[PDB]
Amino acid sequence: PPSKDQLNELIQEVNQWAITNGLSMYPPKFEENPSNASVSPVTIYPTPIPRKCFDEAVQIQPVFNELYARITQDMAQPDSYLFTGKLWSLYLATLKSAQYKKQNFRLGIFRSDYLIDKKEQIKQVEFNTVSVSFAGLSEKVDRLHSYLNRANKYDPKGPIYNDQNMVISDSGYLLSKALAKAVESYKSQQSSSTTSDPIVAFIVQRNERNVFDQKVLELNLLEKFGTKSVRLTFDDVNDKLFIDDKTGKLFIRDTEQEIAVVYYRTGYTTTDYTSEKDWEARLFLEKSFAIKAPDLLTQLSGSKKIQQLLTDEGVLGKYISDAEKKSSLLKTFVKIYPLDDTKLGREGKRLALSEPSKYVLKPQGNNVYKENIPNFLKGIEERHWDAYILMELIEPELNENNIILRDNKSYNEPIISELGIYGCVLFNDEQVLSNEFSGSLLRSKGCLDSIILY
Amino acid sequence: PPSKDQLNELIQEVNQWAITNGLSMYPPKFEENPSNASVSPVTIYPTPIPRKCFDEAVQIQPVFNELYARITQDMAQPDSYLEFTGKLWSLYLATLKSAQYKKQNFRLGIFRSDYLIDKKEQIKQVEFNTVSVSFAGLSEKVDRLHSYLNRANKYDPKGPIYNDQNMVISDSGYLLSKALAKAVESYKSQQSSSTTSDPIVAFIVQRNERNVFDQKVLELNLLEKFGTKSVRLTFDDVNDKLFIDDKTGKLFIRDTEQEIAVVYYRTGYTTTDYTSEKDWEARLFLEKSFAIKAPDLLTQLSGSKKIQQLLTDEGVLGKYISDAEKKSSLLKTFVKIYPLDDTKLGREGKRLALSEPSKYVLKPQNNVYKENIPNFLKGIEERHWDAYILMELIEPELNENNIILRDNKSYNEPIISELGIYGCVLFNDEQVLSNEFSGSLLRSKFGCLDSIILY
Repeated sequence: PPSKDQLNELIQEVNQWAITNGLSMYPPKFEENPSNASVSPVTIYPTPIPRKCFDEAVQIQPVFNELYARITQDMAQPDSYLFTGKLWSLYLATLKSAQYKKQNFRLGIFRSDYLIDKKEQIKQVEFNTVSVSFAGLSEKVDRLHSYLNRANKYDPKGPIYNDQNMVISDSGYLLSKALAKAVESYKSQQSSSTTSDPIVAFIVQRNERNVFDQKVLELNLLEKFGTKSVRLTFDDVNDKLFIDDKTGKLFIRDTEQEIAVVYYRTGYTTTDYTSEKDWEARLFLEKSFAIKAPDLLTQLSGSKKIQQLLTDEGVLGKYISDAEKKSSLLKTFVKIYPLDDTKLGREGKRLALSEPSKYVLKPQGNNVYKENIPNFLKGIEERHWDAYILMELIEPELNENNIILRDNKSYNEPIISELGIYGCVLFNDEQVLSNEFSGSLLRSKGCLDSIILY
Repeated sequence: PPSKDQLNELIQEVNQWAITNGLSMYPPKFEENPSNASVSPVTIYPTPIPRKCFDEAVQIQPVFNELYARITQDMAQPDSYLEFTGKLWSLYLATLKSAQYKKQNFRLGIFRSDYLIDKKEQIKQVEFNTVSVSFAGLSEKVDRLHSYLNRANKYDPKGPIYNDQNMVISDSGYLLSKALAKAVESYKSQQSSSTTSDPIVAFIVQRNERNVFDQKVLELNLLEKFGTKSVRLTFDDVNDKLFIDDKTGKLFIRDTEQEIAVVYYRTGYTTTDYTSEKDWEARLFLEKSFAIKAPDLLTQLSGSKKIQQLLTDEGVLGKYISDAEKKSSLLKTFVKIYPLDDTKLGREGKRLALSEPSKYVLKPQNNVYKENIPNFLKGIEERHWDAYILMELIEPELNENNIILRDNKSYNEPIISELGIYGCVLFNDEQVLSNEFSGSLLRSKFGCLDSIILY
């Protein structure tokens, strides 16, 4: 409930800090004047997240990184079970033999997204294996809120928050560290008796409006890890790059700059491929000796279908033996149960009648929600119950005490928040070489938000 | 000259880096939507400046800071012989009225010396600013922009085109913030309290300020590097939110009880900054408080053009500076003017007018320029020559190898550059407590921010 003028002053303080710190994005049709940018949509205050849930999300990221790395490794062998059609087509095309040894190292830059269910437990709503965004702006919104607290902007008399509870993410720096690590492992594969300064190629979308989020990684790579980079669209890839047919190494025509890492910030949706040449550009990159982040299989490993398959204890067990790690993951999954007499089905029926409010009954015509479940099933013979499945419902913690700033307008409405956990993993055909937690993100609905632990 | 495509790519690199780093400013009428900002006008490449000239400029700043501090102290003594200006002096006289409390004797000068590189190389001061000097913050950013473009292979995909050792990277944003923090601590150090005290810096700003991002760098450095908070107030805010404790004169913000240790002006140096009698009253209210002003009325007045000219005279200068060496160094930077009569400097003037005419301009105290002087003086009479004055002209080194970026339009025109040197000085009635060089600036025009490459 900020005073109307307390709020107005607070809003301009946000605009001034954000612009001064590049917490920005290009508005539509920025191509008409690329020297103008706007403040990114953000909340004014941090959103409360339970400390216990946050620590578990952070702690479990390495286990998810490893899981998807193992799934990717398994998929590289048609002797297992694990838009997607074209991607798969490109994959098969990379199987074609070449005269140079192919690049075995892959870089996975991921992000796990959770909802804080309070039917507190984190529930995974998504695991992203390709082109994850906002690692750069996340750091800035966190620092914006921290500053507003420490500079007495939230309250002229003093901080209204305990700095020890305000999360400040280093995702921008950590993602750049992951890219620098991939470049060094590329260089380390073969030394030179000449200077070698391979770079990171950012493959971007034409007319990218969120470039400033990406620029943070480019600048950290340079200033912190001495690594240079270039921004290329599928057009630029087709026009400016070439492959040494003897080594498969990727270079930029005329300049001779060598590309060690192909970092995708586009290519995760059917419209990212505007023409057939764009598909050929992707294939061309995947075939090169450069380390892809991510390569085709890694991207495919994140298919919603596979995510669904992994919610099955039996399937999960095939990739994770440890009982402890297995239970930590399943705990975060949205549970689904059949209503037959199989082992799981008996559990389903027991839950449907003992804790109905936690679920929704969906047909395999209408769904039946929560407290209406028992009565509904009572009117159907138990033998026909398997005509439906029981699905766990997520009831997120709504924040009613926050203000969303967008285009200089403030909105004081209820918001739901999604917790994002970045993760980075470097792996080859059979082993994981590097596995790390890479920062956090919080988005409400959309806009960037920050975390306050309680 | 970069190829058309090499330039468009470089322009895109500039916009991206600049926005990501806040090297920005509000466009006209930003009031409509303050959530949008544009890239500040800047050059694409750094401008060449003689290392010798740059070092002399840096080295003499402390001498200039001290000269103007002494002038101010001299002006502060009553028995001392030493329209907008009249109004300022008017306010000053008002501060002379007694009070229940002991007046604040410490003042902070945040100055900036501006020089042209005369190639007749010698630095020639064209201006000395004693109030609300700008660009200390964006200055650091344009320097880092150019360094980035060089080190990240944007100027040339094959490698840097400049020796990083010759690229000046100013810390003026940080140094100006340190000067302010320094003023805050000396304010706090005047009298202790057994209980935590955290006075702030008050930025007095212009209404609808478009160059706020340059100023924000100072605000952020103060907090992050010196743990000092601050507030942005227009003269309207000063009148509505501040109040003075009659027993101590101390300045406070109503209701919050936050104490203001330093009043830092980023407005109030030109007549249009005062939109009404109320604004003038706000200035006086601030000047009478116990807070340390940056700068106070008298320091501001020491920067008037008359005084600056009064100083170009070796006689008046010698009053505030003994050391022949310090004096000679200062005089070298001033634009010389000569009398054309039968005195000491007179014969020297005539000699110069006929020996090196191309270096001066003759003016009646129509101007007769350069190579035309001996002729003009020949047809007249020496005894009558006294009806003129010989002034040396500054023929600055033009840079024709740069590109200026403004509102996404690039200009490849020759440019003249002005080298700015920031300086901070803390002083009381008779002594100088702190005197530092505080960073550099390079502004160019056919205006925009530029950076320095030494040679």
